[PDB]
Amino acid sequence: EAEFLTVKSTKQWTIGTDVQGSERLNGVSYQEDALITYGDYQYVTFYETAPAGYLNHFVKVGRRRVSPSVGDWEFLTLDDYTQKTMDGHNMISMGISGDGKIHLSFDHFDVPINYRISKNGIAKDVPSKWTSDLFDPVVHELVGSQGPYSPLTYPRFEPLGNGDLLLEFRIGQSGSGDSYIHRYSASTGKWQAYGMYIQGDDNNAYINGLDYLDGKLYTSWTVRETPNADTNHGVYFAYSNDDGKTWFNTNDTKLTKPISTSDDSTLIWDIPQNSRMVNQEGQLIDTKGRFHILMRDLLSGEHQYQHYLRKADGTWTKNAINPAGLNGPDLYDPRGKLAGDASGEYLFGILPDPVKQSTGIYVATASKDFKDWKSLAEIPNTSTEPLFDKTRLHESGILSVFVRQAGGFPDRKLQVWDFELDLLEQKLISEEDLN
Ligand SMILES: C[C@@H]1O[C@@H](O[C@H]2[C@H](O)[C@@H](O)[C@H](O)O[C@@H]2C(=O)O)[C@H](O)[C@H](O)[C@H]1O
Ligand SMILES: *[C@@H]1O[C@H](CO)[C@@H](O)[C@H](O)[C@H]1NC(C)=O
Repeated sequence: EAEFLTVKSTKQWTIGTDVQGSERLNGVSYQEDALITYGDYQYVTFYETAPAGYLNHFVKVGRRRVSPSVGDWEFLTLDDYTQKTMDGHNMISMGISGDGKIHLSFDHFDVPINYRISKNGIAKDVPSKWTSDLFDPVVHELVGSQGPYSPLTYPRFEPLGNGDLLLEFRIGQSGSGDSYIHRYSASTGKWQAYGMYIQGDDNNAYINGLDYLDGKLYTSWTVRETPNADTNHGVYFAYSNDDGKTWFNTNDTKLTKPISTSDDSTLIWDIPQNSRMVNQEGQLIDTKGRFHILMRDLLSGEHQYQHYLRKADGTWTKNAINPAGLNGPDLYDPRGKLAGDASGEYLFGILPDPVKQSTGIYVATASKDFKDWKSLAEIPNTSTEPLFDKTRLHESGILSVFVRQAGGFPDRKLQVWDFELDLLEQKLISEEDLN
């Protein structure tokens, strides 16, 4: 008896034409999140150019039934708010709370918060007409909470276990910024300020994501000294037992309410500046409470993706991810993600190849200490930082990935790729070959 995680089927949809420009303006590493399943429906958000004709860029939201059968994508366009900042840093983050309300935050680079929410719980009480008037107008504050809401970059949403939704983001800028958390009550529709949880000391933290399991909130970050990406140093870790009010390091030592970038009690690996480690890559809490970080560095003597593992007993390991035919990325190459199956035995590396203009779905196993990376699938013709649907992977065993293609405008499309997983038990029965 042995078990193998397998891809039963592979399908794709082209959900739009990518926006014109030199910069990547869809499918970017720090989007949290872009593709979300809530009950029977999958939701996606991305920027599209206005159909008439080229100046205006709008937030677009798709939904499709994914249960109990997969239906067609349909779209609404939020054509009341044109995007002021179409540079590298302004991508959409989307979240869905336990009252079925859909939250959007977008169009940020050191500007005041941009936020909007559905009038109603449209993911719980599902409307049949999918139109832009489902969403309230854009606001620059969080009702019931307090700023500072400026200068804001990188809205990240994290659904908690009780229907509530965290919103996290940087205030200040590159090489001088603080990180704040706000909590939405699904129960009241009010935000409360959890305040500054990381204080920059003439630098800023860049978090890899927010992960939640059994009452515990996990995060990991590097520290950036200046606006130049070469000036990232350190891989840090902390977790909260009260959804981001109170924080503890890997040794379970409680921390000062604002964590300082200067305090190395949170440091879990020494990575100096100019190690070619990029900010805002990937992390994961697997369903067995093991914590993962995806970064990269050239420290081994080669540029390679690095897997940091925090084994449940507080002990850390670092192991390069070098499966056959994966080109190791440099500082400015597309950033990847880690996903986990419901069982918690199978770890997926969703790793864009820096040369091949494709994204690899690699799998490793807890049994073999996550050192057994196998190529399981490949998304071809991508120039993207892959983003996936953690809810749909957990509750349907389907790995659903938002990608931006490689190539020029207008050939370059936005797509969703669905890899139907099949965990196979193998019985090998010895049988008679005798006369
Ligand atoms: C590596 C780079 O980091 C973030 O963008 C930075 C960027 O380094 C630079 O223009 C300046 O530092 O502004 C940005 C900032 O204030 O954060 C983003 O993660 C980019 O996608 C990434 O390329
Ligand atoms: C605290 O954590 C670091 C790893 O982050 C480790 O090197 C050190 O041994 C730990 N110290 C204590 C007192 O547990």
